[PDB]
Amino acid sequence: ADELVFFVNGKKVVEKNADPETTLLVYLRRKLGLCGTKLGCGEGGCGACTVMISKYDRLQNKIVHFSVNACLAPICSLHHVAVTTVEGIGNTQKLHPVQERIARSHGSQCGFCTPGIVMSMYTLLRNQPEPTVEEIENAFQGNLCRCTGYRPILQGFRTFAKDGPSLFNPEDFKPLDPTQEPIFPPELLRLKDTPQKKLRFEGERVTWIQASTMEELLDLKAQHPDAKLVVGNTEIGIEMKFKNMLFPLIVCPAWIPELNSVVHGPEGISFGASCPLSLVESVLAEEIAKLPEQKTEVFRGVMEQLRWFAGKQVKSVASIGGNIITASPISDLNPVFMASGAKLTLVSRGTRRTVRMDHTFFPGYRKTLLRPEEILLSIEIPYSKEGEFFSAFKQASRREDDIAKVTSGMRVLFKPGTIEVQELSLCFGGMADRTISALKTTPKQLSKSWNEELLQSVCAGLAEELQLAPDAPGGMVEFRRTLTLSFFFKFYLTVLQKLGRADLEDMCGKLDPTFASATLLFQKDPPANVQLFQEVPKDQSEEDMVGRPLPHLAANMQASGEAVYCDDIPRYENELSLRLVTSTRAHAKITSIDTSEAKKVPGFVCFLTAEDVPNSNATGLFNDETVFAKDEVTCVGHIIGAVVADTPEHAQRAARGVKITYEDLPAIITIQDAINNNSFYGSEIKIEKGDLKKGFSEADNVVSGELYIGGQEHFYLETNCTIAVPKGEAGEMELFVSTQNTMKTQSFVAKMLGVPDNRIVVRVKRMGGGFGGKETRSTVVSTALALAAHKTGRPVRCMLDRDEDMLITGGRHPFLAKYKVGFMKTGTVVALEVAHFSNGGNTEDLSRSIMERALFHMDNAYKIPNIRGTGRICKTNLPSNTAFRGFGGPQGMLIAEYWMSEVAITCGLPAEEVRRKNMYKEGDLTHFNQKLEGFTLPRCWDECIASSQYLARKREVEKFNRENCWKKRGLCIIPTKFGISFTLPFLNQGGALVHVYTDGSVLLTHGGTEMGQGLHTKMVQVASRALKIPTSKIHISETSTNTVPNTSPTAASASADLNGQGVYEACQTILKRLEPFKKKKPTGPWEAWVMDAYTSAVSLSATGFYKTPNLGYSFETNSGNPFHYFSYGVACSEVEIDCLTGDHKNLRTDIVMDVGSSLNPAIDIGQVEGAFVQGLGLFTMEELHYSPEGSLHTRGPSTYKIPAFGSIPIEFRVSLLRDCPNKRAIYASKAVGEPPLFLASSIFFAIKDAIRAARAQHKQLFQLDSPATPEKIRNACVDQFTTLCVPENCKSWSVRI
Amino acid sequence: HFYLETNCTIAVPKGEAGEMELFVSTQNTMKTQSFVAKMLGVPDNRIVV
Amino acid sequence: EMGQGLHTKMVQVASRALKIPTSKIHISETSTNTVPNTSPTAASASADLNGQGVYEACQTILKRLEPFKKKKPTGPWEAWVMDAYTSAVSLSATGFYK
Amino acid sequence: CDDIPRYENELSLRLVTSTRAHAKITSIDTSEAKKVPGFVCFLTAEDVP
Ligand SMILES: Cc1cc2nc3c(=O)[nH]c(=O)nc-3n(C[C@H](O)[C@H](O)[C@H](O)COP(=O)(O)OP(=O)(O)OC[C@H]3O[C@@H](n4cnc5c(N)ncnc54)[C@H](O)[C@@H]3O)c2cc1C
Ligand SMILES: NC(=O)C1=CN([C@@H]2O[C@H](COP(=O)(O)OP(=O)(O)OC[C@H]3O[C@@H](n4cnc5c(N)ncnc54)[C@H](O)[C@@H]3O)[C@@H](O)[C@H]2O)C=CC1
Ligand SMILES: O=c1[nH]c(=O)c2[nH]c(=O)[nH]c2[nH]1
Ligand code: FES
Ligand code: FES
Repeated sequence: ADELVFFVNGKKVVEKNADPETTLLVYLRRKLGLCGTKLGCGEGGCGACTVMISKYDRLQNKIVHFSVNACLAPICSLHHVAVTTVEGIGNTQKLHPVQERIARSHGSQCGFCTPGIVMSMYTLLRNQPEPTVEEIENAFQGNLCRCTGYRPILQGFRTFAKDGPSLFNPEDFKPLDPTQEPIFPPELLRLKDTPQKKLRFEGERVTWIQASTMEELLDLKAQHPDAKLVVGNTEIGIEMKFKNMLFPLIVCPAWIPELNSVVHGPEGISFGASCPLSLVESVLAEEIAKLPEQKTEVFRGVMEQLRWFAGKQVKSVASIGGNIITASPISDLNPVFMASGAKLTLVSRGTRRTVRMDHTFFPGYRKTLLRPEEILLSIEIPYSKEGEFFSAFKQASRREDDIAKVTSGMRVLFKPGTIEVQELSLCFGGMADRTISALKTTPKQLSKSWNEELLQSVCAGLAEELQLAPDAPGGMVEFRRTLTLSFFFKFYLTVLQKLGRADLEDMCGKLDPTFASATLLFQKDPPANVQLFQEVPKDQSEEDMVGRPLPHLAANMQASGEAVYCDDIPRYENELSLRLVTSTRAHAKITSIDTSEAKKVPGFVCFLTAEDVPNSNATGLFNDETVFAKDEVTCVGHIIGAVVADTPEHAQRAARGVKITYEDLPAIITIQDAINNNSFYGSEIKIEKGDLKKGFSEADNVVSGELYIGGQEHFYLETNCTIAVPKGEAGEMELFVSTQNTMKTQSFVAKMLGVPDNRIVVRVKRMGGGFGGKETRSTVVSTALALAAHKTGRPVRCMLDRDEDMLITGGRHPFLAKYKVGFMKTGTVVALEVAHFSNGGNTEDLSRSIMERALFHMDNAYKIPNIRGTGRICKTNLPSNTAFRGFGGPQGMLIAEYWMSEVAITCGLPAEEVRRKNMYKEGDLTHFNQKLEGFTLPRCWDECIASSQYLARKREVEKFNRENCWKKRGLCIIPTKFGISFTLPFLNQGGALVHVYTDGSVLLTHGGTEMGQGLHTKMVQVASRALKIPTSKIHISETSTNTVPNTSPTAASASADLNGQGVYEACQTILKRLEPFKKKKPTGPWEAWVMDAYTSAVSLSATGFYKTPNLGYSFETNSGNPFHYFSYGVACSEVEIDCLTGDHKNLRTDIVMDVGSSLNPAIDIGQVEGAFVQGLGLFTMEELHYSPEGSLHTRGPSTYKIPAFGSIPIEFRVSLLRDCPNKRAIYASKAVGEPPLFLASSIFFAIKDAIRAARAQHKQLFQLDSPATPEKIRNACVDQFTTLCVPENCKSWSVRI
Repeated sequence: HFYLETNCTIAVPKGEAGEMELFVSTQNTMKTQSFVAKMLGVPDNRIVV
Repeated sequence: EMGQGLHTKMVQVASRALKIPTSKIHISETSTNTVPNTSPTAASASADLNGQGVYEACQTILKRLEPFKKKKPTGPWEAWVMDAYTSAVSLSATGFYK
Repeated sequence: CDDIPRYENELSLRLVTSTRAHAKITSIDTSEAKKVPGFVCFLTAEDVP
């Protein structure tokens, strides 16, 4: 047959024309309208698309439940399963416990990741109603969250665990009743008796055969060896979606019993090639628990790799055979199968052979020695023998769900009773274009004794045998080489210990006890968290919620998937899809465009270019950007045009058929390129104070250096999205947009169209994150789509794929700084000169303002009497960089702390004392001559240093480092000062509009947009206090240019300050109008006053407005206040580094933050944690790599590694400063969004302390650029291994920009 | 009356907090709003006409 | 608007009140979330009532612009408006009449 | 109003009215209505929230 039949949320689906290219995600959202399931990445990384599958498993004879990525599941793989989405477990009328707990525990901010995390937890509970803490954490290896900093999610869900004034009350959570879960569809149980018949599905381009038997599979593969096997689709889906490969015939063998069986033999365990890795895991775990240790060495090796192998969603469907045959050079399994000589059975029609994985199995890149007509039946994973030891190793950029830089299986067999080597196998991924054996090094060690000579022989052989070209794919050549030796070292030591336990301690020797920690398998203590904040006054009304931890108003709907983001809006029946076509050259003339292939794609409508722009092609904040490229392209990612088609699928296909011919022009890529070409945005910016010459002459010491700071991709979980709806009259258009800047969106659309602003309406209900990346760069999508709507007269929609968004929309500015600091032997700083350079990319955008804010924070917390900072913004052929939470502040302040770190080391004084004695005091002027009033930073410092027990912990750190040779701890406490207000004075304004309807209910709006920061929640708290009515009577629906005009972007942490005042004033106007009615009826309720005013013909509508007073700095006179007030905070962080791998644990972080009298401590603590964790990514994990020709390599979660659940400080404590009202902002609060981010530098400087200790163990003022990744950490821990592994020019994989 | 355009409503539910947007051929947005809100049992502030 | 040219009349009124051409003023629609608690369009009264409403909202805008008008009594409307915006003066107002 | 494009998921409503000046409703039978292709539901007083 050819009907596809499955269930969704208990409802039967019969699809008569299933296309094999249709994913479950697309089917849920577009065909069934169920938009709770989200698109976050399309490549298995983020988990936003997580759903549960149930089926009757014929082989285990029971109903099973597992999670999958809907983004990678072909619907054609889902015949006779039952899908459950977020909508299927609960809704706001009756929330599932999982939904209730994540909402009420403040575990949903932007809400875009909530459904997927809900579904991971839900599936766990369906499998294990009493999970451990460890199991809960493991449920989310495949889920990403950019907003929360993960703590609240884990803390909320800990309430489910067997072994599990406050922010939430677990006692109020309703209990779990598993009898109340959805029935397994009865029809599927009845169908379980029918034999499986082969199925055929035919799409636009692809034919899918679901084979029921081995005979049908082999027959098919003999007659069409081109038939592409698909099991889990976790490779093939990526190949199709991102590498534009098309396999017009697919066969899915997943149903076939012989590919799914598990057989225990005398030599080991045989897994059918279609067995999911989840089943390999459960089977090997059981065998490891019950068999003798001596037999399970290889099994534990496999398990060690599978620990850091994707998450539950991927492992549920990813087959063991799929990994083997894909034959990526960085397969984590193939090195272990090669090292252990695992036995593979291959079959075709009439043939059957058995082979041992060795070097010949992989004859070339992504090749195996299978014949075209052959399939893998099974792999036998062997028992270990007496005297046989195994280790597996993986080092990536992040532990969880990452691509290995190096990965390895290592096996030794000893001649019985001896420590003499009978066999030795060292196999590696990530060191060549295939999985390799060290076949030249290991023969030489046969018959040697396991000793220091063997260790040194093997390392010198590995350094010689495993060479890498300077240009090797993946770069990090020094690190990779170093890892092969370091992994061998760990294996060497581990084998010593294993010989020890075999009673051969006398022959091989004891392990030095300071070496023991080198061999430990990665392990974390359980998490411990503290949140401290201040109770409101006893006397405060229970209806006054200002200062209370009210949950985000949309949390319940975000948990239920009912909250609507832009792409969740139903399409109009006549709606069209747009796809951008972007430059593949950093700098070139466009010589011609051929759309001839695009025109052949079904549903193609048109290709828009600069010629189609009705009015002006000049856009961007400083009017230096094209809407569409005209004559030349100036970055890889520069938008040339836009395809319009019926569907996103046809628009993608048509975009690929737009062929562009270029002639290259000289490209300026790097900051150095830009300096050498005098390529900058405007003139040098400068702040200077005192006498630099005096100060340097007086200094006991002077230290000079440089620091490089890598950029950052926002990774808002919802990408850029616009719907433009033309109204057919008078140029009128309405746009629905994920943007922080409705005003600029409106302006830019209207100028492009040549219509007045009054014709264009921009609406924002909410964003799934913004973080600065939607302050301006959203408009490059909005303008394109508006033009399409204008041209066609039809609604048009575009949501960017993650790869497109990451390429086009730019990021945080990389900075290069050159510093010189003069200081006394006491640690007192007397002179500082810093030259800052940023890489701005190919339009100005906000670059100059970002550099201003960097210069405004080059002091961080420190009084420096003689100081000069300069900044220059580099104009380059890269995507334009823009706002990112911190807006230059973090870069400026890292530089400050970096030279400060060197001051302390040069003086030989404790860093905390050196920072404290340089700290400003109350009443001091900054370098830009602004007075520091209400300076809470010393209180934050004293509180943090005491509550974190910093001094006592320093003693423990020193002790650890004296007792461990190959792991080291570091500990650092860092302060911050962050100036609050836009650097551009007039942007410090906001407005609101309030209506009171005659039922007494209140509809409020203001200029701010909700992006997960709880702005609407705060404005409702504010309005409720101001009007003295419950929050329940006040509602905010959305943000719109036609309710509040001329709004500033939701930016600069200031939006609660600005909109809070506007809201307060609007409310005051309403109260003044109600006064006479309140006087006449002082008891009678709100509703009576309102009705009385109405029937007395009194207006119940008012605007409100605020501007921040007394702002305006001059660079010429170094006078006037840029800022209204400053935020203050301190963080102390502890780390443990692995000196052999570069990995590290974030052991503990303690934060004390001044948020004034918090409007909402639940939201504010969430902003502290979320900002802190983004900073943790900036400084330690997140790295963008570009080709030498300026092409971004890093375009998705596979390569771009944001913090994972497992990344956060194990012990994570946050205190909001008590008794610190800030009376110049709304209800004495302070802004919170950006200031905490820089406090993650505490982790950077803790790492730097740990490296210093490692360097003393095995050059003072060593370099540590940001981010301090495993590469940078490992390379800086110089030792006997790095020595053996250490060319211009010489082009390499990537260039530092 | 024989208005050439007869009575006509489109109601668009937003799936959040009872919110609903109505496009109506009416002289009386206020009573439209009131009457819809009372029938559904939601506040006036959820209903836009 | 039901064919009686109410929006036409309100644009004419606003243009006089503000002293700018009708071309610079637009009305898109009527909505309960821009003006609440409205009487029906009835009793022949709607241009009388809304015209006063419109006139008052326009007077509020004028009062807010007058310092910028005094400092450039010739400079065009567009310069007064942009000056007010960059001086962080509100360019939104309600109006009402009974 | 009716010139506005329909959403891809938009439904259509038709009122059912009395054919009597003054009467008790003794029963309502929707069996024939349920057979019409595309039928979703029949709303009555009991459906009012
Ligand atoms: C988010 C994510 C994380 C990942 N993490 C890791 C990781 O840490 N380490 C790692 O090594 N990999 C990783 N992978 C890669 C991937 O998950 C695995 O390689 C997976 O095992 C592929 O199996 P599949 O059933 O999904 O393969 P499919 O994509 O269906 O097929 C893959 C290839 O194998 C072929 N094939 C499948 N079965 C057979 C058979 N029986 N005979 C012959 N050919 C066959 C297909 O024709 C195809 O070429 C990751 C992938 C994703 C999406
Ligand atoms: N998406 C995810 O999150 C994860 C995916 N995987 C695997 O990662 C793969 C990534 O695929 P691709 O990006 O196409 O990369 P790939 O399969 O080409 O492997 C890239 C790596 O191979 C090595 N390599 C390739 N050529 C080399 C040479 N000439 N010299 C030295 N080393 C060389 C380098 O280690 C390089 O970084 C996926 O197909 C999947 O199998 C594994 C872990 C996580
Ligand atoms: O001074 C600022 N101006 C901005 O426009 C902005 N944007 C942002 O994210 N932070 C800041 N800071
Ligand atoms: S959208 Fe499927 S994992 Fe990200
Ligand atoms: S709340 Fe998790 S990505 Fe936003």
